Amino acid sequence: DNFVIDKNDSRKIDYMGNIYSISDTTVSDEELGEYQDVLAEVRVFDSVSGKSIPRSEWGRIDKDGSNSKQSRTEWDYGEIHSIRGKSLTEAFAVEINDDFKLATKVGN
Repeated sequence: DNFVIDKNDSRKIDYMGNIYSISDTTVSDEELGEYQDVLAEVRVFDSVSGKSIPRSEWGRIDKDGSNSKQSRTEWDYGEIHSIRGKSLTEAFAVEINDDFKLATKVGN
């Protein structure tokens, strides 16, 4: 219908009621197709599991909590583009941190 980031996961996309997650795959222009949709939001999560962090923690981490086993990731919602020889329903490309990354359907 329209690309929506999962309310529970800043690393997932809720599109057509289907669920697509982004690992880390650099998508070159030769594999990239054409422009699909434009984004304009940013989120922060702990990449270990994908736990979204609130905007109140985006600056004030913790002063004693020892985040030594918590690895935040700040992903900027970049525009979406298609992939040559692949449907959006299986896999597509998303501009993440100015780098187009491959997202693949997942069931969670």
